[PDB]
Amino acid sequence: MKVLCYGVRDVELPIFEACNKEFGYDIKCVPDYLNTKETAEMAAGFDAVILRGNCFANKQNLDIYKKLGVKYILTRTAGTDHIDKEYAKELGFPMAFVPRYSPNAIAELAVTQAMMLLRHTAYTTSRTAKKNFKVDAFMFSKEVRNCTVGVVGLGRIGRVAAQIFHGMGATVIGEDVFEIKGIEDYCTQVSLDEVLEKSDIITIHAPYIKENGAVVTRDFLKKMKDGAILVNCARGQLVDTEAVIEAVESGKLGGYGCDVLDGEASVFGKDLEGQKLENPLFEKLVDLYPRVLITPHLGSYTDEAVKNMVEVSYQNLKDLAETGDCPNKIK
Repeated sequence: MKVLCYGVRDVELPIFEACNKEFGYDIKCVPDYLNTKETAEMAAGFDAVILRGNCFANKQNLDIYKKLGVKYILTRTAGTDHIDKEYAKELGFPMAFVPRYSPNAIAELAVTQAMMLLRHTAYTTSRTAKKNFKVDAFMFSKEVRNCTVGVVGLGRIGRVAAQIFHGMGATVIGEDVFEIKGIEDYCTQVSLDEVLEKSDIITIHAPYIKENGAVVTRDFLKKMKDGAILVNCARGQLVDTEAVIEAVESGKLGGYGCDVLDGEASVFGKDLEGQKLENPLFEKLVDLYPRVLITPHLGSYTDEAVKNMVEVSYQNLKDLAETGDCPNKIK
């Protein structure tokens, strides 16, 4: 079984190899993502591809895969919007994804951003890096053990974020569209309005539902505590970026941390130092550092998460090859 793996970072190579010990696949890893015709043509000779984010399995590239006789299309991700699933089905491609991997990978990043803001360590160290060791009023901080933390979205990631903040001593509350059972030892489930009213820190872990639109709107922000912290390591489209910028400029938000942005593909992964950013919202967000912190979608960039993503993907391929089916088959 010959498997082409796209978007393979050199740091990921040992994981692809180690996880392959129990599978024996004939793997090839390339750094290229799936975009141009020529990236799709790289799959000549291969039985399966393992895509990741930003690997566009669109009509053009799926037609090329069919012509080339690719049998299985996998993505090592929880997200599948980069694949045109309806067209893939029309062409008969069996596909699989990775709905579940390290929730702590994302949750710890959310927590670390939140603390960098709550305890003003990004602000402080941005200053000391420049030999400014002065102490100012903005630097004065709360303790997270004396805070209420609000989790918006109590899925797998959200629950782990709540557990972690609870373990640091916070009082945690949270909101979800459904009744979330078994969280009572670490989180009280309440209304969104109660989360907004009471939270010193808010972290977003809800799914993006296109018909709902952004969850973090002007009206969401308006109900928050002045000086509260907001963190979005979920999805860019959950927040109205402009509205957040305005809440940071007004002081409604003490700080904003994000690992994702609405339109992030224009900047993430690129070194644009010295350039005017094409999206003026992104230019503003960068200018607001260190009261806005941006990480380029690293929430799943841990050793455990990547191991999980690669190992589930290998298992998914084996399931598909042996049975035509898999627990994570894209529906």
